[PDB]
Amino acid sequence: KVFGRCELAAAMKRHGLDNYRGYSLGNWVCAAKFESNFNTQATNRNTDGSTDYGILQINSRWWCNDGRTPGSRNLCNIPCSALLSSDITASVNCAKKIVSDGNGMNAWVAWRNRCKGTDVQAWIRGCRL
Ligand SMILES: CC(=O)N[C@@H]1[C@@H](O)[C@H](O[C@@H]2O[C@H](CO)[C@@H](O[C@@H]3O[C@H](CO)[C@@H](O[C@@H]4O[C@H](CO)[C@@H](O[C@@H]5O[C@H](CO)[C@@H](O[C@@H]6O[C@H](CO)[C@@H](O)[C@H](O)[C@H]6NC(C)=O)[C@H](O)[C@H]5NC(C)=O)[C@H](O)[C@H]4NC(C)=O)[C@H](O)[C@H]3NC(C)=O)[C@H](O)[C@H]2NC(C)=O)[C@@H](CO)O[C@H]1O
Repeated sequence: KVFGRCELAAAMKRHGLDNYRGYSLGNWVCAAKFESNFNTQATNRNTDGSTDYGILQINSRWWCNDGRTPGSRNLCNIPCSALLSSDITASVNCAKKIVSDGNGMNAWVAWRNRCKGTDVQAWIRGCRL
């Protein structure tokens, strides 16, 4: 699908992320346009041999099952492609605690540079919510 700016953010406030776990709902949406550029069909492999999945862009090495990653933990315990589909109602459940493991957004990398030290808060700006 192609989520336009105001149409790919309101879902967080539909999935339990608004002001969820010390991160304001606003502290998230910026990175989305720095992660897949509002798409769940943008995915890559990694130099590390790690593959990625979805707009979420998770790697199969540590988080989910694609099977080409042996010795991967898979604590999420669900098929990676379960995210890439246009529908995402369930897909947040893993991203939901990926921080809960205590490392924060530090698992995500772009958000420490493209949105961090900047005003992300100016990204969620203007959409009625
Ligand atoms: C296109 C776009 O927008 N983004 C681009 C992206 O697509 C490109 O590719 C990157 O792909 C990678 C995978 O190939 C994607 O995933 C991220 O990969 C990075 C790699 O650097 C991951 O970083 C490390 O991730 C591991 C796994 O979670 C981290 O380990 C956890 O850390 C916790 C705490 O921090 C640890 O816990 C405990 O620590 C205490 C300390 O006191 C200690 O007592 C314990 O012993 C210790 N636990 C043990 C026993 O280990 C624990 O080690 C572990 N827990 C877990 C596994 O949950 C590791 O710490 C991370 N590095 C640091 C340092 O924090 C990152 O986790 C991973 N994220 C995802 C989504 O899974 C990535 O999406 C993607 N890009 C990124 C990352 O932005 C890149 C090309 O390079 O370009 C992007 O732009």
